[PDB]
Amino acid sequence: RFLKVKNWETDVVLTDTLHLKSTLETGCTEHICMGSIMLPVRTKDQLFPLAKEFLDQYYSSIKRFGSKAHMDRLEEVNKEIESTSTYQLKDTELIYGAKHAWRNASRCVGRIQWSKLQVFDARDCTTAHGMFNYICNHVKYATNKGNLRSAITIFPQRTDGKHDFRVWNSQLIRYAGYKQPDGSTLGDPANVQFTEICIQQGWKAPRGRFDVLPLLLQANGNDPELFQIPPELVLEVPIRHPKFDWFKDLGLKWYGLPAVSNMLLEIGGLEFSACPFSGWYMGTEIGVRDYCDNSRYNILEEVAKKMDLDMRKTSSLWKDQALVEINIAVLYSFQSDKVTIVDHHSATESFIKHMENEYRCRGGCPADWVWIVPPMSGSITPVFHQEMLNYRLTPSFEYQPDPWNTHVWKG
Amino acid sequence: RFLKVKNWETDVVLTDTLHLKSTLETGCTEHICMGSIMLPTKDQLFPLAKEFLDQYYSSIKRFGSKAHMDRLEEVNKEIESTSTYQLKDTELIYGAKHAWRNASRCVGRIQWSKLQVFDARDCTTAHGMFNYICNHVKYATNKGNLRSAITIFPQRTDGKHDFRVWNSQLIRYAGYKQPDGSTLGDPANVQFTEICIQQGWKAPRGRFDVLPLLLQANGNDPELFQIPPELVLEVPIRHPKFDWFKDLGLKWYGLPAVSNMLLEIGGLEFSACPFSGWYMGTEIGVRDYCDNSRYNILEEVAKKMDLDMRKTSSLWKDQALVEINIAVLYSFQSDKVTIVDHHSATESFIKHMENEYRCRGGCPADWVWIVPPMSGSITPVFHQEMLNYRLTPSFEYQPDPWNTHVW
Ligand code: HEM
Ligand code: HEM
Ligand SMILES: Cc1cc(N)nc(CCc2cccc([C@H](N)Cc3cc(C)cc(N)n3)c2)c1
Ligand SMILES: Cc1cc(N)nc(CCc2cccc([C@H](N)Cc3cc(C)cc(N)n3)c2)c1
Ligand SMILES: C[C@H](O)[C@H](O)[C@H]1CNc2nc(N)[nH]c(=O)c2N1
Ligand SMILES: C[C@H](O)[C@H](O)[C@H]1CNc2nc(N)[nH]c(=O)c2N1
Ligand SMILES: [Zn+2]
Repeated sequence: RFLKVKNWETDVVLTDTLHLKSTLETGCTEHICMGSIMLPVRTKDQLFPLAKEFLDQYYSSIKRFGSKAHMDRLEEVNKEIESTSTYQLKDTELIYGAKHAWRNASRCVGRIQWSKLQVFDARDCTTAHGMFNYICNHVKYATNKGNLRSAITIFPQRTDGKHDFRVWNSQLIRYAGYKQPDGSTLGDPANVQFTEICIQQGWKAPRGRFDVLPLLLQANGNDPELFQIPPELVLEVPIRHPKFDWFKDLGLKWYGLPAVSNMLLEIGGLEFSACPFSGWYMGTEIGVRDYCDNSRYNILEEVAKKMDLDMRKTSSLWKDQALVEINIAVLYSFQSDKVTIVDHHSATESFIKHMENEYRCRGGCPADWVWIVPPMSGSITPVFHQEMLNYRLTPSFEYQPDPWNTHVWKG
Repeated sequence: RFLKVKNWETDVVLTDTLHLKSTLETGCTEHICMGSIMLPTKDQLFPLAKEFLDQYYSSIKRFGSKAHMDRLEEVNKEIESTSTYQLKDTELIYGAKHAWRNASRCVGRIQWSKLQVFDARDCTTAHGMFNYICNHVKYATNKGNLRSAITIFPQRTDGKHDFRVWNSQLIRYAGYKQPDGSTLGDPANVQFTEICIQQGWKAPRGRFDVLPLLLQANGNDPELFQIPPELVLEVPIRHPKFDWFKDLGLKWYGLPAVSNMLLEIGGLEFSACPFSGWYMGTEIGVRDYCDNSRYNILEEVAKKMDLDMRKTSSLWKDQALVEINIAVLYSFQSDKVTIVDHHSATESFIKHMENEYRCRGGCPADWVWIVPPMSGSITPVFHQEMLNYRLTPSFEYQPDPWNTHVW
């Protein structure tokens, strides 16, 4: 079967066949659409088909489908599963797998970049100290003094679910949040709970507005351990505005390296529960969400006060006006310090070209519109006008519950 | 089967049960989500009638009463005999209000119960349609103090005698392709404009020419009427700070009025049912003015503001956008024509959502449409999970009549 998507700005129509390869379910039914819901040990039995499907894909991609090398590899994985109940990926399969999980990530607007990903194989890691070293090298490599490079570090896969490698941090770099006795929050309100866990595990909190959190790392199912990232490895950008000289005095800064550390990478039925990956920021992630969400740094009022906007009615659009100025400031600062960043116009334009390419060469591009459309100026970006089909391909990145809810403590 | 929706800003979780009464299909499956696709007999009719009358009699706290059973009986009688049936006035009003209540793409539904319904089921000609529509326009406009209204023409019979308003909205500007290669007026209305000229309209050939109505009665060929100019309330657009803004020569109309949709009540189909409320500012300032395929004015405004248009990263587009939207709101407010900003509208809808969860067990909502086309995440709807499903009575999209009509 074929499915069509139309761009309502250009009348360009694309034909999707790739959705035929989708197996995993979406949360939607014929009677209900869950497209805006945020979250909508395997047996040998279920493992071999998953391994086979993956290796078929891998072998097709290298133009060796059906070859003796293909067949030997299938047989070899089959026997490995048969007798050890799991199997190990070759380096080449691991790289391909991690690239494809990104390629298949339907909420990611940055996917034009998917084939340039530096993959760090950390499958020989055995301890939390070992994980700390690997993550430091990843940060330094990815950061590259401002010329950011995409990378992923992949720790040992799940075995019995009792020996998981996990990075407890949600992102490798994030600022502490501290709930005050008066109910106010100092620092980032999104990280309060994790900040409390770190303190409890023994971290000495400086208690300021922009304290980089320590890493909390679990190797092989053991209790997690605390490590501080060397400050010299944490690139930060002080935020200032090209025309507004009072902007610097708000005291804002942000880190350059966006790096997700809480997701699960699935490749051929294998589960990599610690797989931190990084790219570079789109400006709106910081300037719209991190700075302006009511439940985050929430700076809109203070910014619009200083711009002396009329704040007595929402209809003066004071929030919208202050929002644009903040986002100009974030982009200006990163640019001035030579730290890679992309604006939402450029990123969405690139994504449309990427999506069109994928439709030609691949037969589709699963995309989640809710997430792809930027959180400001939606309809003056080309993605707003683009119909998209969302479905689930493997390899994939998956959400997993926070480990403090599930961890069995050794004490 | 009992589903939760969470607000990620506030942590409020609501439980939706109303979705189980959902009837029609979404386009989505367990394998593929189509949330962002714009368009995803006697035997059939009695179940639809029963379903509706059951909910009607339930709403007036008379479920299972003799009068309930008596009506079900009467409608049953009427369908078997005549192959259709007629709604009571009370049923028609209820159904109309509920079609709006069930419109999952509508941010303004806190208002749903204040809808003036004009019963035009006695209309027989296109001249009559015209009279009805002017009266609707004048009632709804109310000298700038807008009131929600719908006018409901006769229901589908055998489908060869449909009433249709050919216009997509009651009030729209003409579009003309030019020798120049460009487009004069609203590019969204070129085709319909051509049909008007084709049908006889003498186009003024200006940038903001109010289109005439093309009305079809009883499946006849459609006829042309100009809405009395004095009933079409328009607003000149000025900015409170940029004195040059008015020099762009921009105006928009005060009355948003959808005329191309099909109202379905108790299985009956009302193919001409124009309805109106009042604008949310972004519809005009973001979409009408700034869509590339619309009036597309961003460049001209940014130039007058002397912004650095050299690089996208200066956010010149975003800056000019906010300004255009400030000007729309200000102009409507200055001339006292009802308008709502996206902050106030979305705040109202969140309150409406909580009322509907508390009082009905849910509220079908389409997040892709509800979230405003600018400043998404600074409105509360951005952080609200929504379930989208189809309830009847409903408004449904229908194909442009010129594709269906045999002359
Ligand atoms: C290279 C520059 C990149 C840019 C500009 C970019 C852009 C984005 C943005 C804006 C989001 C939404 C983030 C949010 O709203 O919180 C996102 C989500 C995501 N991207 Fe990227 N991306 C990049 C690289 C990567 C890389 C390297 C990977 C992994 C290999 C990746 C996989 C994802 C995934 C899995 C999500 C969904 C995250 C979630 O559900 O929390 N992206 N991307
Ligand atoms: C009272 C003020 C009202 C406001 C502020 C309002 C708000 C809106 C907005 C902003 C949209 C999106 C339209 C677009 O993006 O093009 C919309 C869609 C819609 N509203 Fe309303 N609404 C109002 C009244 C009404 C009334 C009176 C009805 C019916 C009686 C109605 C039914 C609809 C329907 C069916 C849609 C979807 C239209 C489509 O698919 O093209 N609304 N509403
Ligand atoms: C590689 C990369 C590049 C780039 N430009 N940006 C990023 C930032 C990604 C990110 C950061 C913080 C929080 C979230 C998301 N908010 C985290 C989240 C939370 C929940 C509940 C569900 C879910 N699926 N996700 C996602 C990463
Ligand atoms: C009552 C009311 C109040 C209000 N504030 N706004 C409105 C705007 C109505 C409207 C106007 C232009 C275009 C469309 C819609 N974009 C027209 C349309 C096109 C297609 C292809 C599908 C589809 N479902 N709809 C809908 C109405
Ligand atoms: C409820 C809703 O799905 C939620 O607020 C989503 C909307 N779109 C998003 N889009 C992106 N890129 N990131 C997000 O975190 C969200 N949050
Ligand atoms: C393709 C996508 O569904 C389309 O651009 C939608 C997005 N959201 C919208 N939202 C509203 N309110 N109105 C629209 O016309 C659209 N268009
Ligand atoms: Zn869906």
